[PDB]
Amino acid sequence: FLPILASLAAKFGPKLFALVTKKA
Repeated sequence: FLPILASLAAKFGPKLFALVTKKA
């Protein structure tokens, strides 16, 4: 749900993005 802020989170949340993908 809330699909807008997922695009924002993918730029302003690299902290989450590295941890979920685990390849940073």
